[PDB]
Amino acid sequence: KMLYDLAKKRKTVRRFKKEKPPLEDLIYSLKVANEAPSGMNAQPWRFLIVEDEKLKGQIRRVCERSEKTFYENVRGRLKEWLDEKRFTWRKPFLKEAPYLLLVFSEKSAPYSRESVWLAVGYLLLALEEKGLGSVPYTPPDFREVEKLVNTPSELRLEVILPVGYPDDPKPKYPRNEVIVRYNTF
Amino acid sequence: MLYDLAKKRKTVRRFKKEKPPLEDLIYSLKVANEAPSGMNAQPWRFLIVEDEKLKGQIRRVCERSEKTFYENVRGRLKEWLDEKRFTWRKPFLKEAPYLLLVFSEKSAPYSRESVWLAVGYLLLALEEKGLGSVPYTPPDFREVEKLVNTPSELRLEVILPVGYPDDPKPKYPRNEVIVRYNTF
Ligand SMILES: Cc1cc2nc3c(=O)[nH]c(=O)nc-3n(C[C@H](O)[C@H](O)[C@H](O)COP(=O)(O)O)c2cc1C
Ligand SMILES: Cc1cc2nc3c(=O)[nH]c(=O)nc-3n(C[C@H](O)[C@H](O)[C@H](O)COP(=O)(O)O)c2cc1C
Ligand SMILES: N[C@@H](Cc1ccc(O)cc1)C(=O)O
Ligand SMILES: N[C@@H](Cc1ccc(O)cc1)C(=O)O
Ligand SMILES: [Cl-]
Ligand SMILES: [Cl-]
Ligand SMILES: [Cl-]
Ligand SMILES: [Cl-]
Ligand SMILES: [Cl-]
Ligand SMILES: [Cl-]
Repeated sequence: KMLYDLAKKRKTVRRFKKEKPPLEDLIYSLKVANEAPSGMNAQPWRFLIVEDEKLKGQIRRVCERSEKTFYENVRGRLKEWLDEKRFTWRKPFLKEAPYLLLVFSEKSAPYSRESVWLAVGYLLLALEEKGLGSVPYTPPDFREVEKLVNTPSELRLEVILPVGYPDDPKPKYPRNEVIVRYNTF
Repeated sequence: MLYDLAKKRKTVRRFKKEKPPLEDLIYSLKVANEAPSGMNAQPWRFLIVEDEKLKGQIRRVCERSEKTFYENVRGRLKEWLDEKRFTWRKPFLKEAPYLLLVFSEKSAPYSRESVWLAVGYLLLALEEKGLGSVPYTPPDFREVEKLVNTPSELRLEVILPVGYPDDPKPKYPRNEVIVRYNTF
């Protein structure tokens, strides 16, 4: 009934069915995202929809390689969190998802990154509305993925959003109570 | 429908005098708090500024910085601000009943990306609740941070004046999304 319910229900999806959602469902989510505010109304988001299996595999293996090295080297709170949740460098969802939605920011636009991540928040809620799942996937290095898809120098790959029908995704992680202070710290 | 909420939402830089109930802001923060974040760090922190003197200080600090910004701005930037009739004046920093300051946890991985994602949620929630907002980014964050005794571990991301809308200014255009497939 409420946006809160939609936001509450929405959780990471890293398990996907093979079945291809209608393009319109994914395009819907871009149309919602595109209504978002942005610095100087530049609308600095650009979308690349990757579906080609060979290309998905190339992207998967580049990310996995990058991740494997990262997993050898990560420390601190991130390592502790990844270890406890038994994450590894393997990223099968980059092949299994029917879409990889690559989201780029226009580097030259003011507050381009802030604006695109804001729009991604819109986008994720829209996907949830359509019964699609995703995960903001951010490999350690984006340069090689950018090269794989011939990214122009003007654009920065922000995130890989695998999108598909969820396949019994694991439960939402907890949320701490929101932390609100008044007037000053 | 979510598209309707997103499509209708526009910037609000002019607010009614009446103060909305705090519940509606808190609702919006609870929505934001449901957003994903890198390693589920939930790296957002919120400061609600209501005190009139403090809002005034924030307003004055930002305006002084904007004055300098506007003295010097040129090119594309200048043309857009001119055509939209922006000036260094930011009266809504004083006149909005609430300034919602959004901070990111500097040390949290993916903190900036996560907080701005959550700001997306937040803005939709404010719209749902019938409130207006503008993501105001001051030219000098540090001066504002000091005004509210920001701890060194936090980074101010954005000032969101929040109130009942009183802004007739129409939403600016949105170009149709043009997608690409597989490669550029
Ligand atoms: C990251 C970001 C920073 C912004 N900074 C400012 C700002 O400093 N001053 C301002 O008046 N509006 C600011 N805005 C609001 C934009 O100008 C506004 O979102 C854009 O004009 C589109 O407005 P509309 O949704 O009503 O079409 C900012 C928006 C974003 C997303
Ligand atoms: C900026 C950002 C980057 C993320 N990067 C990754 C990632 O690289 N790999 C991954 O599996 N999940 C990634 N996530 C998903 C988070 O792990 C997830 O949002 C968090 O665990 C909360 O999940 P939940 O909403 O299901 O509770 C990312 C999320 C955000 C916001
Ligand atoms: N921060 C400046 C410039 C600005 C305005 C609107 C924007 O979307 C971005 C930047 C102002 O408020 O006037
Ligand atoms: N990118 C790495 C590490 C990571 C995992 C989850 C996150 O939320 C953030 C980072 C992975 O996908 O395994
Ligand atoms: Cl997620
Ligand atoms: Cl415009
Ligand atoms: Cl950049
Ligand atoms: Cl899952
Ligand atoms: Cl806005
Ligand atoms: Cl957790």
